[PDB]
Amino acid sequence: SLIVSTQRPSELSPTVLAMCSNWFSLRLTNERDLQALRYAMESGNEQILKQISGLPRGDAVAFGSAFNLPVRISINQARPGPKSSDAVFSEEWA
Amino acid sequence: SLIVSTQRPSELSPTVLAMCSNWFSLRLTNERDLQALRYAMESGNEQILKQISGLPRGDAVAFGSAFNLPVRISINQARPGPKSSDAVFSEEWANC
Repeated sequence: SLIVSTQRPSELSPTVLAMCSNWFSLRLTNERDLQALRYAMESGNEQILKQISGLPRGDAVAFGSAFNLPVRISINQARPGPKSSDAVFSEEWA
Repeated sequence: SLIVSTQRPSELSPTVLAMCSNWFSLRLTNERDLQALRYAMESGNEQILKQISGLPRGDAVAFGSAFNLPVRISINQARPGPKSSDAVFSEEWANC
């Protein structure tokens, strides 16, 4: 199998990009990215691709062989949540 | 008698499609896969391509020389059936 987590699908070949079973997707910003993914879409419709641009954090769109019809899911809370972050920079100058 | 096959007919000559009679197609969801089908056929019918994008499981659309007019077919199961299924991963991960 393959798992590609890209930043700019607008510069990807749709043929290689569109050979998976079921997908997940949070916010995707660039309009060209959405257009390329739309051209690289093999199981879905164009009505749900128009609301990926403004999905808030924690709200995902799922569609595939395990779902009868596409759904907009609000994923549950993070326990334990992410903790990794950069160091506080106030200490460096004093 | 030939069989030309293309699920992406945009990158092919419409003369391949306009000089042929019979076709078979189940549900197919893609907007750019119908340009050759849109152009090749002569004037007289264009509204019958909308429903090819919502056919339920087991339904198919067939049209060609063998049929007087396009018709929607519900195909019966073949007995004995094809292969059972692919691999099941429930048994492999039952080790937990």
